[PDB]
Amino acid sequence: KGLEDSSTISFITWNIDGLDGCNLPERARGVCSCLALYSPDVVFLQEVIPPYCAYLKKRAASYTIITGNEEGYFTAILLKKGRVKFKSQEIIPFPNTKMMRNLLCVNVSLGGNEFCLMTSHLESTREHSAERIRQLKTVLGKMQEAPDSTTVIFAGDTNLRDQEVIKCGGLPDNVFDAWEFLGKPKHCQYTWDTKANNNLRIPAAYKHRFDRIFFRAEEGHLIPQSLDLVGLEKLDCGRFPSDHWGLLCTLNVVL
Amino acid sequence: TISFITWNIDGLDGCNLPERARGVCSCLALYSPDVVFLQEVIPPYCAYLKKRAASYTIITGNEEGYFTAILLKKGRVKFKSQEIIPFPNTKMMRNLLCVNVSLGGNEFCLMTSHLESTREHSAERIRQLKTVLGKMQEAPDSTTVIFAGDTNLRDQEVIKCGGLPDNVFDAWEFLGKPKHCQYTWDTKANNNLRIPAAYKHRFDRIFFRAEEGHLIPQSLDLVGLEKLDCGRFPSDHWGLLCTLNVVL
DNA sequence: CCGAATTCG
DNA sequence: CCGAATTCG
Ligand SMILES: [Ca+2]
Ligand SMILES: [Ca+2]
Repeated sequence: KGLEDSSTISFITWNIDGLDGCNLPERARGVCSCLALYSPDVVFLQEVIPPYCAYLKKRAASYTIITGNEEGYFTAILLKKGRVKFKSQEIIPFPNTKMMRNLLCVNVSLGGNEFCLMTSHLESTREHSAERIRQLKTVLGKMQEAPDSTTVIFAGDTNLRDQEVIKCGGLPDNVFDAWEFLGKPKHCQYTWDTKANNNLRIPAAYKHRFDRIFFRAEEGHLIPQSLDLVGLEKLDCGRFPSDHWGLLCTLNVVL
Repeated sequence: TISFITWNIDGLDGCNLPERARGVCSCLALYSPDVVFLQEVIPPYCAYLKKRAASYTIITGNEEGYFTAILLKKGRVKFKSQEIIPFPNTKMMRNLLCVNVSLGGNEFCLMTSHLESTREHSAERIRQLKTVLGKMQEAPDSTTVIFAGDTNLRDQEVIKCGGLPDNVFDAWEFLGKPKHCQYTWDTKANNNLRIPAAYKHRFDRIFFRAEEGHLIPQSLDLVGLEKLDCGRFPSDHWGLLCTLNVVL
């Protein structure tokens, strides 16, 4: 990452299924091999557990880890050392979660710009649609509260169905979904796919765009450049790093 | 002056079913209504009614599984025809059962249904309600239309549906929303489902369309409120007894 | 047939 | 962690 790429932020967002203990160390090494290949500035992770933090400190030592909780399972934001200056951590609760979910925010400077970087793992399953929608509103409300000079990026596992974003009232006028921005490309549309991914061993074909990237920037100051899936290679154990595909995204920050 | 009972009699609950069926009819005997709208009837229950209620003409919504029925008191009600309207996307064999009848010079179209069940099937239930309301509008203006049945509705779903049309009224609302007969399915007062919690809903509803003011609800009461010898009620639902006057 | 929880496909 | 069918409190 040299002079030319200095105006770009690159990141990966990925629910890495830390609650599946089977093959977890090898699957962590798989995630870390992906981070080594693309060397993203930032990594947004969901379903991290404490042993997984240890694996990351070993196989992704060039990242500072900021976590959404101390025990159970939680999100984390990883920051590339020497590229990202960490300014503060903020955690916003979801008072009605039944699954210890919350909103993790990290304030940083990168490439000579101020960012508020957000992630969450919104309430899971169709049956908890109401709370998931309430949490999305909390997220979208927080994105709007940041100073107008700050660049806000949310990236996480939203567990959203399309009908739910409408029921939520659609995205506010100044908040954009990166996948939509890039013209809804088919190659990275689905991030959870039980036909293509066998980690859950579900004997049926269902697929969802659970993982999403939202951003709020002053008119034209933040331009998504690319969006691609990662984590599609089977590991030596014959499974994938996670039941989710990860998303690799690059964005330019423009005057 | 006409009377009727509408009641989901829970024919799919096999426990104490003979005693509960006899319990339902003991209740019908007490009030001897002109018309009875039933939901969740099963074939042997239907077979029972043809004997026990042999004094009623019995019209059914199906022959198999579970289904609705409309009983018409011979002498009082003249049966002219039955019509069944399908719900193409039902997953529960639900449909719309109508009968054309007269009492004196007064023509009626009487309708019942058991709308798609459970919170998860709200969207189909709403679609079925639109079909029902649509049908109510088709009758001649001189024909009095009454729907009475188990709608499984939540109030929000009626709103979602667009609300009742200007010329269709809910009898319970018309009577000023009396508290004593508001909830027709109540797990606190009713123990048949053995649900260890308190939920209550107004699932059973009466809708009518008449030329302005021709049909005036007079009373509405719950029935089936007494435990049977087995310590359970005739059904998990209360029945609704309604009396209305035809005013020309 | 409530909401929540559970197996198995 | 899908979703339909089933069981539980
Ligand atoms: Ca998971
Ligand atoms: Ca029933």
